[PDB]
Amino acid sequence: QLDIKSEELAIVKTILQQLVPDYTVWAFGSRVKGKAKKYSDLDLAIISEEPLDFLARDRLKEAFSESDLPWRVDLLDWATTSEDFREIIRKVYVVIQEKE
Ligand SMILES: [Zn+2]
Ligand SMILES: [Zn+2]
Ligand SMILES: [Zn+2]
Ligand SMILES: [Zn+2]
Ligand SMILES: [Zn+2]
Repeated sequence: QLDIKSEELAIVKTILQQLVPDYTVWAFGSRVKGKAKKYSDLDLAIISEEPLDFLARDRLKEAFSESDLPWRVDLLDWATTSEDFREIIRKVYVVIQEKE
C-alpha cells in the first residue's frame, strides 16, 4: 500500500482535486513498495493522453512546494512516458484519484 501519513494523503488529495481534477493519478515507486526512507520522494503518475498543460504543471509543483509535506512530490507525465516504463509502473501502484 501507500506509505504516507493520513494527513499527508489528504493534503495530496486536495491539491490534485483542485489543480488537475480531470486527471487520474497513481502513486508508484518506493512508497508503494514498502521500501520508503524518511526523505524518499512520492512518485505520482499524472495519467493522460497528451502532455500536461505547462501551466497546470507549474501550478502543481507550486502547490506541492508550498504545502506542509516533508518530502518532494516527483511528477511523471504518462503521456511522454515510454512503454517499457509504463509496464513497470503497472506492476505495482496505488490509485490516488481517478478522472471524475
Ligand atoms: Zn521515489
Ligand atoms: Zn524514482
Ligand atoms: Zn522519484
Ligand atoms: Zn521525476
Ligand atoms: Zn505495454
